[PDB]
Amino acid sequence: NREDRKAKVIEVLNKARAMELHAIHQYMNQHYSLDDMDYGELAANMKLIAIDEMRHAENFAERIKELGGEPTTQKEGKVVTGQAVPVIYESDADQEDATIEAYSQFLKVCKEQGDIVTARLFERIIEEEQAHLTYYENIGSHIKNLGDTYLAKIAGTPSSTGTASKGFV
Amino acid sequence: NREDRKAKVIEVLNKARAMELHAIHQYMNQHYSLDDMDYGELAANMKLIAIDEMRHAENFAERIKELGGEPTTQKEGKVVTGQAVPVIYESDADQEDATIEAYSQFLKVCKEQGDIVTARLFERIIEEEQAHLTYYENIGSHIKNLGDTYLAKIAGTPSSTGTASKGFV
Ligand code: FEC
Ligand code: FEC
Ligand SMILES: [Fe+3]
Ligand SMILES: [Fe+3]
Ligand SMILES: [Fe+3]
Ligand SMILES: [Fe+3]
Repeated sequence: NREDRKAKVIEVLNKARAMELHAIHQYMNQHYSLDDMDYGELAANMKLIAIDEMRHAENFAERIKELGGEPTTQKEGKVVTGQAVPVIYESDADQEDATIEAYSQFLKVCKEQGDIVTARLFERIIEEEQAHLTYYENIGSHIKNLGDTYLAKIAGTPSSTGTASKGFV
Repeated sequence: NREDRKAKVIEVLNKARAMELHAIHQYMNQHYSLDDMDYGELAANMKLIAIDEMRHAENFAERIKELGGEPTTQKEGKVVTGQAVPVIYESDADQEDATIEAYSQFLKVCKEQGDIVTARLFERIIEEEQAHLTYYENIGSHIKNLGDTYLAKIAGTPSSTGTASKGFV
């Protein structure tokens, strides 16, 4: 039934959205650590990736509203704090790869429920996740192979992500 | 699948409701004829049964709303007019028996859809439909076995169904 179809898509959309809220908090917590450690270029790209996750959360929420549902406000799982730099990139690569696997299953549900608009949304966001995955794998590999030589290059670099973002005040 | 289940129950509820809307118009059409004939007692009971059907239509509508549906406004089947007195009871008896058969089917769907509240609503209404059936069966029999001897007894009796209907004005 139509209603049936909508409910099942809203469910995978809220599951995905919950994963995005987790990622925002997880990535920003690592950003606070990298910034504190004064590894500016690393801190900056971590925050830019977090902002892509914010955009995903928002796109998911907007489609949930188009389908008449209520966007979840709760993140999936727990944020790991106090990770060492190698652990940050290893676990973030792991998480990105798991997110792509999950969204790929959610997409198939969309296809089964005859929801082309939502499946296209998953497809576009999955391609962004792949860009995130490649990034994290590359940094992990530099840290693996080069160690402190690589740290020494990032030490003291600019941490700016650009102009402060649009706000009300 | 909550939405499949609500949708399948709402479908038999709207089906039963359209059988009630037809019944209301069918029995009141016969009431106007009986009243015109001045067979008071028969006219009064025919309107009282119509009012019972109004209450069934309403109960079906309210449950449909609880389940998030839209109560139908269309009646099932055609109203037959100018029915003679023997045909009124014979046809009302047949229609009540057909309704009990239909609703026992609808009850079945409710139970299959795990809708206990709606199943109980049908069981309760089915027992009222049996009261109507018995009534029509008895009148048809008297008319068939005693003919005009029984009608002379009904002639000129009061047709009042009680105090005037609560209204806005
Ligand atoms: C959408 C959305 C969500 C999800 C909320 C939801 O419930 O769906 C959302 C969630 C969050 C959450 C948590 C945090 C808090 C992170 C933390 O401290 O753990 C959180 C934090 C930040 N957001 Fe965020 N967001 N977000 C935008 C949209 C969304 N954001 C847009 C747009 C911009 C654009 C800013 C700009 O262009 O200047 C933006 C920028 C930031 C900055 C950057 C500040 C700066 O450099 O000035 C920080 C920090
Ligand atoms: C419920 C409901 C429906 C279905 C509406 C829907 O679309 O769901 C509904 C539908 C109809 C329809 C047609 C008719 C018109 C019949 C015709 O003329 O063919 C129709 C006709 C009558 N209704 Fe009716 N109904 N109905 C109530 C509930 C419902 N009624 C309740 C309650 C009372 C309570 C009256 C009282 O207590 O004084 C009540 C009374 C009457 C009287 C009584 C007049 C009198 O003696 O003053 C007549 C005639
Ligand atoms: Fe994402
Ligand atoms: Fe990502
Ligand atoms: Fe009825
Ligand atoms: Fe009936």
